[PDB]
Parts: sequence; structure tokens; C-alpha cells
Amino acid sequence: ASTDYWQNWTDGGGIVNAVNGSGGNYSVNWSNTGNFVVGKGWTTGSPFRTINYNAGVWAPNGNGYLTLFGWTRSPLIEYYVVDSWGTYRPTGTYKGTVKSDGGTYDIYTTTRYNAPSIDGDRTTFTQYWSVRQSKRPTGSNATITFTNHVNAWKSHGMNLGSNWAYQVMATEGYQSSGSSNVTVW
Repeated sequence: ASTDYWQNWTDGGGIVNAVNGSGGNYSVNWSNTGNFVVGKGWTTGSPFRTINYNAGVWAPNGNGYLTLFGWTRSPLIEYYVVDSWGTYRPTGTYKGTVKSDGGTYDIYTTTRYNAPSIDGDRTTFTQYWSVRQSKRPTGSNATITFTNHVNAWKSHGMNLGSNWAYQVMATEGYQSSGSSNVTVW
């Protein structure tokens, strides 16, 4: 499907060279950054969407995530479906696991305090995570059947908001360097 949203946010630290390529393709070169999130997807997320992607390049030199990323409002929730990472595997409060698209993911919840949110400014919000137990190989056509995650989360009392914001396959980094090239559809 044609992506219609381009996500390019940085807290201003270091170098983040994000390129908005043709179609659903994008690339990022980053160096000694603070926190940043880049990716392509849809302006309005959906719990029934099936995300396809191919990371032709996934080379983080430190903390970085290759992950589905999105937000909902009412309540304000940031969610993730992490397929690969760099030197640090994200974790939090363990809830359970979910099997989807050939992999097994751990379900976690965390909370951010006085952190930047989608609406700008700072606030406290909850984060929902699905983190693969082992890194998913890249360079191949991968699929993320989001409904499986949404349903698994629901079974653990992890309900998303009623107002859906953007939903994208992104590259997120934190005080690191690296490169990535991803195509989303």
C-alpha cells in the first residue's frame, strides 16, 4: 500500500541525515545523536493494518531500534513492535508473549515521565511493547500482522486509545550512530 506519512523528528542532538526516498523507501545516517525517530507509514493508524517492509540496510553502531511505531490519544499511548535492535534490547514490565509472523515476541509495558510527546511539550505517558525474543533477519520481505499484537495486548489489559495518530515503520536511535535503509508498504 502507498504510504502517506513521513516521520522525521529529532531532539536536535548530533547528526541525523534522513532521506525521504521514492515510494515507501527511506534512509537514515546518524551520528552522535540524542533521541530521534524517522520512518514512513500512515497518517492514521489502524489496529487491522498489516505492515510490510524490507530493511535493505540495518547497521546500528549502538542503541537503535527497527520497529513499528505509533501513537493513540484518549488515552495517550506510544506503542512499539520491535523486530531488531542494536546493542540494547528494549525491555520493561513483562506481561507475556505473542507469536506472530514467524517470531515470538515478549510483551512489556513501560512509562515515560516528563518526556516529549506527539502533541509537543512534555508529559507522562505509557508505552506498549512487543519485542522479538531474537533479532529478525533483515534484507528480506517482512510482515507485521499488527492485529495479533493488538489482540494479545488486549488480553493483558493493554488497551489502546480511541483516537489513532500516525503509524510508521521506523528507525529510532538514542545517543548512537549508524545507518538504515527501509522500504515500507
